[PDB]
Amino acid sequence: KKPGLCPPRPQKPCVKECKNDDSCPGQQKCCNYGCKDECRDPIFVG
Repeated sequence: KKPGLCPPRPQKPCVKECKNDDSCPGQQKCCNYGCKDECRDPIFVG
């Protein structure tokens, strides 16, 4: 996977943007929020 944590998001809209982190560009992760999979910039614990 890619490092970092997924950021907090609202649960909707129920879109699916991605299969896995590699679906997403650059450092972005494929983050699940229930009914939603969204590409997000991660939060690094630094």
